[PDB]
Amino acid sequence: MRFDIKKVLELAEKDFETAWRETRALIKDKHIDNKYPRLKPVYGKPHPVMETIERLRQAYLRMGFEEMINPVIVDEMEIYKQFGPEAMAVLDRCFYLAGLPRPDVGLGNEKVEIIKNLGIDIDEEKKERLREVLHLYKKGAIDGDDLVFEIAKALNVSNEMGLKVLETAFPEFKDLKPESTTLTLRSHMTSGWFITLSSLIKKRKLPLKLFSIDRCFRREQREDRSHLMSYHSASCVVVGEDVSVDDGKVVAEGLLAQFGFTKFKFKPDEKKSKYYTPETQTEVYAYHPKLGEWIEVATFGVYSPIALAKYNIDVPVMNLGLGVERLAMIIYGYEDVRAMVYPQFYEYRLSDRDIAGMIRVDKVPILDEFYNFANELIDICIANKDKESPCSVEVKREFNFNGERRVIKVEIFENEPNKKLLGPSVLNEVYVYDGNIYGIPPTFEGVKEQYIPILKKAKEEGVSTNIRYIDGIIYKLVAKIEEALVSNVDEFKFRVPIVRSLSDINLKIDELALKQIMGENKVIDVRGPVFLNAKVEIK
Amino acid sequence: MRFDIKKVLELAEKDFETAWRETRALIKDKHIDNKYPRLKPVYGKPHPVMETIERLRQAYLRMGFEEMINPVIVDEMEIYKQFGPEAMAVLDRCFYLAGLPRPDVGLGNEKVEIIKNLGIDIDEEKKERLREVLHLYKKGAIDGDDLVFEIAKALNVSNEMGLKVLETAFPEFKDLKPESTTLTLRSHMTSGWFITLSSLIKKRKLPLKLFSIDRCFRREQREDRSHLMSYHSASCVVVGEDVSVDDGKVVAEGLLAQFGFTKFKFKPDEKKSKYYTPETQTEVYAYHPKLGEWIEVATFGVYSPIALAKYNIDVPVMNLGLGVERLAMIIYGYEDVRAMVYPQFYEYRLSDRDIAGMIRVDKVPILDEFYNFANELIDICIANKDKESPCSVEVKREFNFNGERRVIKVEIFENEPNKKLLGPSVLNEVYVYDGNIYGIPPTFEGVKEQYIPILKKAKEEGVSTNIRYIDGIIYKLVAKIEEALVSNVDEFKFRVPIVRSLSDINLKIDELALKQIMGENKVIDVRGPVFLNAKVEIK
Amino acid sequence: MRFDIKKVLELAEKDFETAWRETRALIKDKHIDNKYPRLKPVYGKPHPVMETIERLRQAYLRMGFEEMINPVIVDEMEIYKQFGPEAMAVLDRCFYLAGLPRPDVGLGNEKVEIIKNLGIDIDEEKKERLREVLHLYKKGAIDGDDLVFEIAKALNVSNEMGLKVLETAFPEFKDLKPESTTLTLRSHMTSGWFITLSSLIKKRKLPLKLFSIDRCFRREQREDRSHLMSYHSASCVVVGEDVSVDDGKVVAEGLLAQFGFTKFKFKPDEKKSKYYTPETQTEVYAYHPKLGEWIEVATFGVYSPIALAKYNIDVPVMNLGLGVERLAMIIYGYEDVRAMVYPQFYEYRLSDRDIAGMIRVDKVPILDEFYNFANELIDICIANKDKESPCSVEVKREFNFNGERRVIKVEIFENEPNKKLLGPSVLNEVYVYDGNIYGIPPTFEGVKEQYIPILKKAKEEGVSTNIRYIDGIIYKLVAKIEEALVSNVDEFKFRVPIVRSLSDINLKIDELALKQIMGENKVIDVRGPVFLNAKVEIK
Amino acid sequence: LDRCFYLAGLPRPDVGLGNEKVEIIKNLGIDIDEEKKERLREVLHLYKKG
Repeated sequence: MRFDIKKVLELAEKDFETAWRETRALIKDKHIDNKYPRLKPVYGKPHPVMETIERLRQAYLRMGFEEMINPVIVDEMEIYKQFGPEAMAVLDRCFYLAGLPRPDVGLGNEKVEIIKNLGIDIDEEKKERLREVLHLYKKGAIDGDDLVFEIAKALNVSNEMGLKVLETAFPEFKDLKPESTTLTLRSHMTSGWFITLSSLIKKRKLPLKLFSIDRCFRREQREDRSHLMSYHSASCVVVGEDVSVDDGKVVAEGLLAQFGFTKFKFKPDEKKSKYYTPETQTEVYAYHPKLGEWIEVATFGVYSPIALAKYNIDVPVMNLGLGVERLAMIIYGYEDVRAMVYPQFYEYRLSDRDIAGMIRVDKVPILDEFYNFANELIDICIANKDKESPCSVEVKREFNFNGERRVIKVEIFENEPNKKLLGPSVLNEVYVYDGNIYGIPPTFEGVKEQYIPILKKAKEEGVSTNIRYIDGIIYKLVAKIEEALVSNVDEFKFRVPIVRSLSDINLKIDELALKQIMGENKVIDVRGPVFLNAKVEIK
Repeated sequence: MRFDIKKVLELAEKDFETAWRETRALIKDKHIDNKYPRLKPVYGKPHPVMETIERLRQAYLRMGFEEMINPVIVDEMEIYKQFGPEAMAVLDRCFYLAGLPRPDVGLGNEKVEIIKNLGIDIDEEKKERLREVLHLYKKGAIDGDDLVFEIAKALNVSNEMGLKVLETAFPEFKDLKPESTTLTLRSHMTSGWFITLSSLIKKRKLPLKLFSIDRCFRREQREDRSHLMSYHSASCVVVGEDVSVDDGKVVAEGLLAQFGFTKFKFKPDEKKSKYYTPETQTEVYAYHPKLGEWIEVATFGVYSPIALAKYNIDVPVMNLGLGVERLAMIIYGYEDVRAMVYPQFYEYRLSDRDIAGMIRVDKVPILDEFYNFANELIDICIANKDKESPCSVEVKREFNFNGERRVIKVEIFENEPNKKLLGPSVLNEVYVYDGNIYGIPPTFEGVKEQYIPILKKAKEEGVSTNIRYIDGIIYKLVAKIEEALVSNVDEFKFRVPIVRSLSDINLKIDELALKQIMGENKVIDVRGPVFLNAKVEIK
Repeated sequence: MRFDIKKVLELAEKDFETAWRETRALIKDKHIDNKYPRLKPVYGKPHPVMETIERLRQAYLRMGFEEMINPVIVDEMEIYKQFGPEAMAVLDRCFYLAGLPRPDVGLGNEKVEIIKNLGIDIDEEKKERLREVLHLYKKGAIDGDDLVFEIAKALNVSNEMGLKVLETAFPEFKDLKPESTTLTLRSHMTSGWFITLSSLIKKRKLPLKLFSIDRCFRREQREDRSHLMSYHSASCVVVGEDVSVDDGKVVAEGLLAQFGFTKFKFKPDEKKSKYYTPETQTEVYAYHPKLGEWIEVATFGVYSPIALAKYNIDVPVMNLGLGVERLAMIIYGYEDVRAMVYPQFYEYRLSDRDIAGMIRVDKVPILDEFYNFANELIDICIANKDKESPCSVEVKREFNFNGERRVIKVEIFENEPNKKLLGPSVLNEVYVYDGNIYGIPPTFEGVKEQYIPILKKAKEEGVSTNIRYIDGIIYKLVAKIEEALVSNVDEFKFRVPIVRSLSDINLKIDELALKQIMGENKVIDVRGPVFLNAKVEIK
Repeated sequence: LDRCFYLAGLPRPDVGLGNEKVEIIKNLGIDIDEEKKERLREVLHLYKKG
């Protein structure tokens, strides 16, 4: 509710009497179901791999490298030019594209077979003998959707015609085998660089520096413990009339150096790929000041004149590759690659900070009036101690319901002795630590008072739910009062909980978390012989 | 050359005599070959598509969307669950992966055929009958490179063994056909979203907002005038217990709204994909205040409960897709998609600003001393006018060469009348406009003096090369003087150019640009009867 | 040098004989002065504070906050409205702007004083009695530069007039005191937020979320050990008809949570600023998993209705501030703030990786021919061992100099016994570790062979310079040969070094690093009794 | 400098500590409210001393 200017402003000017210290209201806490930790924040969360890409992509740009986009699909021949007599071995790890072919059932072999199948279906076929209408096959194939044959302005027909030409027919169509092609995916911007280079050297002026961080597919065939089938390669190439492996080392440094890496070094690669001038293919191991043993993040080399020759390139080229997902794991400290590339496909651990915001309140008054009464009734209960009952706390509010219904006397006390006016606690914060749910009053004992570093604010780990016992307890009470004014009840005082958990004192829990609490042997120590039946009549 | 502090500082303090106005030197112009436009700047250039991705990726994050990475390769069955009886039509545009299979030549059919091929080669085979050694095939296939069999510490062998098992053998290996699989690529994060969703709804707490801008492959089979085979889809999904098409419209707005788009609107899609609840698939046409007719940038819908059911999802999902390359063209105003995705694969037009930096100087003194003499000799020539010759400008410098060689008298004048002391110009800037090369003195004529808006600084388009006639001309002269002190020449005065172009006055041109100038009917109007033989002896 | 296509391509096709393995050349290592570590990479380096700003600025945007720019300079009165009776204490830390005032020397007091100073100078004053010309003072003050009075088309005058009206005059002008004003800088976007709010609440529709990370000036008067005079405040404000301190806690979380912070918590601020509703000003301490004890990164509160009233704001406001430089230090692990805000103003430590690239080669052949000879001559020296001399390695190359000058017999050997043909090393890499310069051959000894983890590639820390002894040594020799063909020398064999450092074997060092090596007690252990006088005649 | 702002802060009006030789027995309490405790002149000498 918005407040008035002068209404409050007057408390100032010249008539300033406890103005500031007052007016604290005008801004009430929006219920308890939205008071945080129950109230969480929202913000776009960038994926670790994609972010790492947007960082490298930026890493190069700051080195002056020109961003490119190499062809993703290359022809089997293009790899022969680069690798050569070796390609016949590398292709072992390359996927080949394929599509809807031709089973060669006719149009050539159809000389002694065609008078067999003349309608292998059992439904309706409007119109008559109008053989063929959509000759849109190999003549400008204009298709891709359904709604093949229909109807418009007429009657008794509807939008439907020929939506059944399979199932109980076409035996050799479900097992149809799309014939392969000479078009294959790739691996490393290299198989693309040449192409992107061949027809670029004579169009631009050297020296030339280029980079392209895109996808690639390294055929591994099912690998849940050794990368996947498609990774991101942060490659680049340096076209220079005078370049060597050194131009590669420097790049690898200037690149890693932008992530806080100071220790890496290089070591000759045994693979000695034949598309690389001999003795240049050097691996680039990296070890960032933290976990992740010296792991290979990159690998670069020089394009052998022979290979560059086949592409009509009259100048040496240096190429450095860097596995994005590789460096990715090092950055965010990830072990299982899969668990990173696809964050949500397994884990989902809920941190203590989350649990707190998942320990909601069971029942509460659904009437702003009563709700307010609760809070008010709660601050009241904060009084006295033991006395084996009774007291003098009965006379209470008398607000209306639907018509004159009021006079709701609520008496509060603790009949059972040694439990104060309400108990030796009723002020337990109910914190959350190491996945466990505790909650203890700011007092002291001696036995389990070792959980100091645990829970409790100040300099003691653990997140609070900002909910004391009495809170849920009273809300439970006031809730009932409400549930009664509609059920026609005159008296109260109830009981139901028994040694179990934090039930009672209200506070329920979302499925998740509760699925973890028990799924990981977490304890929920609260303990509360509340009861506080406390007689409350409505007359 | 670095200067001295006090040396210059003294000219101040209390003895301040034209100090500032002087000391202009100490900072000489680094030659003429590096004086700009010849001196161009370098900076990383981000690709239009990738940048657009880094913008959208950021567009979502600012809307609170969570970044993900959906599986790129899905099984043929996963599409059946989403599409269903329709998938048998959409698969028409989906590539299937494949690799090194088994021709079924033996290990099953090998019962009456094996005593035929026992060595189809004609070279060397070290050692003896040691049939098989690397049984690393179907038993933990540890391969991928060459260097198969080698040698280490010994003599007479070298690193080479068995690098020939084809060519003149294996007839059915080059035509080998990698058998297909049940693994196919995809199209739209959708075919991935379900998967990424199915096993995520019960791990997280709703509502749920996710996005992933990654690659996809829409089988089109050779399309140079209709997208390619792999595009980028900026998709997203909103998991909410209460969502509808509206949640899609809003996204499309909040998304496009971050690019300056205010006009878009939506229209129902006729395709009515069956993996979308009926009457939800609405296209999202966009028209940014500029070129590019109202073009479809997005398209969203709602996942039909049936489809979501097959994936064990108990809640509606809204999915909005946006073609990155699509919006890409609208942003950078591109027509041909290909010409954008792969910038350098055709065009490379050189803007006037480039030409200027490509109009270099033909010949120049290779001796700092002479070079300096040129510049000095150039400012000198700036004198007098006509006189049908002669004058009194002979006595000149006398610097050393390799030993006492000096006394180089250089006389300057214009023998032919009506050509001033050098000419009615010799101060032509040589500008570049509309791809043409002009250059005219700051004087006036009357005929072609219409090219005012063209060339010339101030408020008249066109880029200058900052090179006057005399410049190249004198450099040409001084150059010769130099070329002579080594050739043993005593006199000079030469001639060679004739009505052609800007030859003479030096200034040559790089292959490119010159390939355009003529390749696009550009004119090179300079015209210069220089000659200035000007006698110059060295004794 | 560019190579030919077919020239190399022919080695393939069908005539493939050691093609790949060959052609290794065509790409020579560009000298040794540019072979890395001597060859370092370059890339724009973002300042830690500014980057942190570009991260927070992005942190908010991802939370939906609207970016603003609050006024930097506010009037003394604006702070009174916010703070009130307290402002009279806070202003103690606020700078006040000031400019060229009026000493009140006349125009009011000029009644009995004006006939005193009528020209307190001793130079020239062109023209005559033309009292005043530029009445551009308080009447549209159009000034700001010099070139006050000048001259154009004429003779005997030059661009200069009245450039002297001080020094030997105006006694009370150098000590001139610019009078203060009611305009002061600020501290925290707060003093700006109100203003930015007051005239914004009725223009926009609530709720309202805003943020602005800009500068602020907290008067501390010289603080080299307690922040400076101007810091960056990453503040924000949430205008909501229903907001409380909680809306602040959540922000602080959603903000820090985007830096990897999971531990922070809040604690009530004792300061209890009166411009904040009582009991809301809560500090926000943060402890990132690393160094930097629990340090206060933020602090937020609620604007007291009274203060908001004075600005005509009819609704509570939540404000959270965050010291950028504060979080900055935590991120990049900085102790001294100054050492961060102004990176280069003290330190500049050169990491080992740098030293390597600063250990250049003393002297080298300045003739491509000789240079090449060196490298060739170097691989040659790699032969034999001890023999107390001599051998059979004299006959050598015979290339031309300036004319027939050739036949340069270079004999190589080690006269002194127990030093092999050259020495028991001459292959020392010369590494760099812990700021020290070592370098040892890949052999072994037993005494100091404890520096294994030190230097040496593989899995042993330390950066190499990729320079062996012989390298510098031979370059030194070949260098001489060259220096001789011009000095007219016939024989050689020299000596000059003695127990000192790595001198000899060439290799010098840049001033810096060498300033550190000794400035921090670093050792340079090489030790080399080279000598290798090796007789070399030129006839 | 004609276009440059100069910083400034709480100065000293030079009312005493130097000119206080014939003026100090004038203002000994220019207020009309409460002042707890008694004659305990000064307690927070936190001015020019840290």
